[PDB]
Amino acid sequence: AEFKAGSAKKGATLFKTRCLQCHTVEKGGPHKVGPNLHGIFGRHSGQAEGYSYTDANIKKNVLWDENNMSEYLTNPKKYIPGTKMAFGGLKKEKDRNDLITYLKKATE
Ligand code: HEC
Repeated sequence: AEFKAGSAKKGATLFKTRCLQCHTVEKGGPHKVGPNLHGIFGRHSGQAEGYSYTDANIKKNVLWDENNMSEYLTNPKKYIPGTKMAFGGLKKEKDRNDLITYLKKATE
């Protein structure tokens, strides 16, 4: 199914274990391997200030919402062929819902 609100509490733990190694969520957080995700929802892909993306990520030009984020996070490389995000995906729909619920709030 499409996105449905889950548990931000569980999503934060998922973020810590699966994402935090490469990403920050806070405005002005440290620079990492992946782009700062502050403000990601409602922004097009490839637009974080001062980050060097693949051409693939820029050219996809997806306007990130909670539904296409769930599709992307299922399998990043299938959604954006050639992306340099070294992440196979979140297989479980419940995990995607929980993570995205946390991410939507934490990146405000
Ligand atoms: C490093 C080992 C990473 C892990 C673990 C995760 N991400 Fe990532 N992400 C990473 C890179 C290097 C990039 C840039 C990709 C490119 O081709 O240029 C990304 C990109 C994203 C994006 C897109 C951001 C945009 O502005 O378009 C998102 C939304 C994203 N990453 C989210 C994300 C989440 C939620 C993770 C855990 C589940 C995660 N990433 C892991 C590097 C790495």
